[PDB]
Amino acid sequence: MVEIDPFEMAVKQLERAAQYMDISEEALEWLKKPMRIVEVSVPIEMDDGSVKVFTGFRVQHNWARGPTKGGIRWHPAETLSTVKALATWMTWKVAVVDLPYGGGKGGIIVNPKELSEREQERLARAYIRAVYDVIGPWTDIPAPDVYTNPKIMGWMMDEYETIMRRKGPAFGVITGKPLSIGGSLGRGTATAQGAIFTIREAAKALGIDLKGKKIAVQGYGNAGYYTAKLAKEQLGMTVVAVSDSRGGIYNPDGLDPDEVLKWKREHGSVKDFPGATNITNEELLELEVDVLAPAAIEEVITEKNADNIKAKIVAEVANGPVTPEADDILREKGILQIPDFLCNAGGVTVSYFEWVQNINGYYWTEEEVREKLDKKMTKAFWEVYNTHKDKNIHMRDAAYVVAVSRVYQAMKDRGWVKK
Repeated sequence: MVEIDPFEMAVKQLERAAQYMDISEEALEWLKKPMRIVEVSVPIEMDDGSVKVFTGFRVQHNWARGPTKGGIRWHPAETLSTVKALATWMTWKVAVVDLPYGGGKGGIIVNPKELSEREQERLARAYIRAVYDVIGPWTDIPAPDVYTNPKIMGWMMDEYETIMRRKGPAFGVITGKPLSIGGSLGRGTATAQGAIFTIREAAKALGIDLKGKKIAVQGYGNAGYYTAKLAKEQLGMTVVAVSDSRGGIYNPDGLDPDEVLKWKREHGSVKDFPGATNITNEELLELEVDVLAPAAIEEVITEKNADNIKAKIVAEVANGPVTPEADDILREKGILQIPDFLCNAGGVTVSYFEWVQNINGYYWTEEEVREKLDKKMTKAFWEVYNTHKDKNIHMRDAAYVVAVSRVYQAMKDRGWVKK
């Protein structure tokens, strides 16, 4: 009786979102099954002169709004219950920011750290020849995800362009491509710039000036390094705490965000920086910071460290680091938290800006992408925040009300659901 399923906990979050709105019963049973699941066998030729067969999936959840978009995972812990869960999760993310997109995902049961560079080409190309019949520039647009990179997304475009015989906008079949093949600028800081705008706009919602406040970021990856970098160089945050998987430091005067990265490449981690106080990962949470933004791993702020957090804005960069048990603990403290698919919607929004350039054929510049990402994320916050201020419901549950109704209005106008 101990069962934690990924797809079952993806449906229970929808039936929690059915109570706070008026939705017909015949459309509620439509959204609990993806409309097309393709599971194929992917054969490659190894370097030993032998043939293996990997099991590769593809799940398209709902194309009511438009074409579907989702990443490609390469992990040995993949199942069909995991890919169908993130596919239903993807439709609510690409709805709340007002995109013409539906949900999708794909995965191969493989372990990429035991394949050579020649074998990764034969695996990525043979994935396209199996599921070419269910993708395309107007049908399904893959994207990079865990254990993929823009190098591999260049190969899947080349194998698609050979099959298509170049009769169509073949650069739009996959996003997150390299720079000199038809990719977009402003992809490398897409999750960081897109999250920095919502923290800037949430300053106005409480009426707070950010010229000289404090911020802390857990983790120091590429989505972690650029978040604390933009805080000083744009806003004025006295960055007083950073950390990684190894350790954490502190400064009561501030931290230059690029000065730390030069130490971390020479050393192994952020441990023992000169003029710092080596503390643990746990004490970074309970510090006196104005705005906290975790990005390290899921489930970091739990039911015992729930009431220790003293802040004003908790920005969720990583995917849901706040448990539903801790969801209602912070609200009675008076803490404004942003939802998990609203603060890191900068990944899909710039990846939509790559898909717009590839279809038109006219590439933008870096001055143009930062402007239209600013108008999207500011609008997508004030639509969510005005919903929470009216029905007096929590910000996490209010985000589904806008995401479901934007899809259900598209299902009703296409005639799929009469009632």
